[PDB]
This record gives sequence, C-alpha cells and structure tokens, in this order.
Amino acid sequence: TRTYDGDGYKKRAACLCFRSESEEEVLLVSSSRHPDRWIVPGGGMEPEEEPSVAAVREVCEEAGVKGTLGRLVGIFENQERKHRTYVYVLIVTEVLEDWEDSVNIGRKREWFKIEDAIKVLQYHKPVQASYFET
Ligand SMILES: O=P(O)(O)O[C@@H]1[C@@H](OP(=O)(O)O)[C@H](OP(=O)(O)O)[C@H](OP(=O)(O)OP(=O)(O)O)[C@H](OP(=O)(O)O)[C@H]1OP(=O)(O)O
Ligand SMILES: [Cl-]
Ligand SMILES: [F-]
Ligand SMILES: [Mg+2]
Ligand SMILES: [Mg+2]
Ligand SMILES: [Mg+2]
Repeated sequence: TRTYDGDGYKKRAACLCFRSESEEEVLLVSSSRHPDRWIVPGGGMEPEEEPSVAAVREVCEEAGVKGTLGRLVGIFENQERKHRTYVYVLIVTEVLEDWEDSVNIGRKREWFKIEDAIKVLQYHKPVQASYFET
C-alpha cells in the first residue's frame, strides 16, 4: 500500500548502507525495471510506518543487509517523480546470501566507493546522487 504526504508526493525511506563506520564504501542495488542501472536501496513507507522502520525494511528486502541504524541524513524531494524520501545512514553488520529481491527478481548488489556511487547515480538518479552531497 503506497502512502503520500498531503501534497501528493509518495513517501519513501532509504539507507546509505556503508561497509564500515568510515563511510568510504556504500551498497547500491540494481534497478528492478532496468537491471544494468544502479540505485540506492529504499522504497515506499507503509501506512503509519515510522520512516526509520521503513528504511531498514526496504534495505533488508532490496539489498539483503542488516546493521546499525545511524543518523537521518535529510529529507530529499524528487520534484519530477513527486517523491519525498527520508535518507538514513546504516552501518552494515550482516550480509545475507538469499534475500527477498535476489530470490524474486534476481536483484544485484555491489559496494562502491562514495565518488563512484555518485558517478553511477548521476544520469538517471540525480536526487539519489545528492543523498551523498553532505
Ligand atoms: O518512475 P520510475 O523511475 O519507474 O521509478 C520507480 C522505481 O524505479 P528505479 O529502479 O528506476 O528507482 C522503482 O524502484 P525499484 O523497484 O527499482 O526499487 C519503484 O520505486 P520505489 O523504490 O519508491 O518503490 P518500492 O517500495 O521499492 O517498490 C517504483 O515505485 P512503485 O514500486 O511504488 O511503483 C518507482 O516508480 P514511481 O516513479 O511510480 O514511484
Ligand atoms: Cl566503509
Ligand atoms: F518495495
Ligand atoms: Mg522495495
Ligand atoms: Mg516497497
Ligand atoms: Mg526501491
């Protein structure tokens, strides 16, 4: 069930899933519709779902990782697609081998240096590239 702010923007949550507290390497996942593209794992908040809970749930489903939830980075609008996304830091402590989207749609995941994550997000996902700007 998709949820919306009062202005009709889709409510989303995502995590910057870092390999370590150094925040040098981040986990991206393949696009479901376009598997040759990389995106930040995240997705729609459910009714009455806290954004931090939605963020952790979505990165479990999409990326097959768990870890220590860190700070809210910010709230990022996508004016073109009418999304409003809460973005959190997650320090990955668990990497699971056969996760929901790997089983269901063969979703891929890969570690990127921050600079390279920004590079591969820029063309299709410039708002997700901006998640890293701070
Ligand atoms: O417009 P396009 O570019 O097609 O954006 C897609 C997006 O594709 P990209 O892979 O290019 O990012 C999807 O993400 P992935 O399934 O790949 O993760 C979904 O986004 P979300 O993460 O919010 O959703 P979910 O909770 O993970 O399913 C989807 O939303 P939806 O599933 O609710 O229809 C969204 O459509 P909208 O614009 O209608 O929002
Ligand atoms: Cl790291
Ligand atoms: F989803
Ligand atoms: Mg999802
Ligand atoms: Mg979802
Ligand atoms: Mg998603």
